Amino acid sequence: VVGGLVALRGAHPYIAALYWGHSFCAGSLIAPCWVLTAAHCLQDRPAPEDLTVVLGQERRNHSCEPCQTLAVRSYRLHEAFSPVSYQHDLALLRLQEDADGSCALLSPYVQPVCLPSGAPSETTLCQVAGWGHQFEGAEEYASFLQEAQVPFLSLERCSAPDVHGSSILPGMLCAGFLEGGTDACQGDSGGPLVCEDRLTLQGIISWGSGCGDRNKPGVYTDVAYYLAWIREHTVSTR
Ligand SMILES: *[C@@H]1O[C@H](CO)[C@@H](O[C@@H]2O[C@H](CO)[C@@H](O[C@H]3O[C@H](CO)[C@@H](O)[C@H](O)[C@@H]3O)[C@H](O)[C@H]2NC(C)=O)[C@H](O)[C@H]1NC(C)=O
Repeated sequence: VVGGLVALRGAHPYIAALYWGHSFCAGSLIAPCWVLTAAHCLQDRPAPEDLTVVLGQERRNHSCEPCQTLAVRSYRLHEAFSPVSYQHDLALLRLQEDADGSCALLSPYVQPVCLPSGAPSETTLCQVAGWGHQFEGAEEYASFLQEAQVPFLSLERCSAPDVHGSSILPGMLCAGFLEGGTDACQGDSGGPLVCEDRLTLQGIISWGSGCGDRNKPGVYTDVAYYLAWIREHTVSTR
């Protein structure tokens, strides 16, 4: 996150850290057993046994008193996810219940975030959070989680020829300052864009041109657009 701030412990208790191989992504816990992220993150289609999800984590790849480490049962990328257009950039993970029957154990550090209903949030208080780059082409991802306030943007305004033009396709959503300076960056993807009335996951950190460049707001998967997709993909192993 560029132009952001170190967050308090538990500031974003719905953020998920995804680790596999020599790879990393973020995600958003939407229910005790369910995590939402970007499709591009898991492009490489790792076997689900290879994934580790860490909940309630303050620092990238650090153990912590309230950290929770779960396996993954199964997961699904959106069938139509395009790595040309970046359209339909989301994926849904079903976590693995521990030997008692529980997935995420709710705590002050580990908490799902409601989905929207898309009935729709012009210029509310919206925060983005992540462990990604603190500036474009930084050398390492952040250690402590970062947060930034970032305003929603109209499609009209975002699709303007000198902003993002016709790159912005249905299922996408812009959020950022046209003047630049604050934004998501590489390493923030899968992670939450959250807005308030009530706290709801409006966006999934997806793509962008640079990080917080003038007339280049971050693009996000429009969660509300995919509510049906999400419902109909809640099948799981037993
Ligand atoms: C930091 O990133 C690491 C990836 O580089 C990640 O390593 C993973 O950690 C878990 C242990 O929690 C391992 O899981 C399995 O290990 C043995 C079986 O061999 C079992 O006893 C365990 O129950 C479990 O099934 C993963 O194998 C390991 N993955 C890799 C790729 O090495 C860490 O979890 C990350 N740590 C934090 C705190 O974020």
